[PDB]
Amino acid sequence: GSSGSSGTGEKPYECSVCGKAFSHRQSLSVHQRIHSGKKPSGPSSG
Ligand SMILES: [Zn+2]
Repeated sequence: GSSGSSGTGEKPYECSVCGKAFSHRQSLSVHQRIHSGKKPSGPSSG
């Protein structure tokens, strides 16, 4: 078939917890930080 895209972004470093991409590993680490104690069980509770 035909799609029209040969993945022009894929990188050796891509986050999973949130699903992001980066060029260097160091850039991926500092990013994962955003996922620090920021995962509440429920959005609207209590
Ligand atoms: Zn992430």
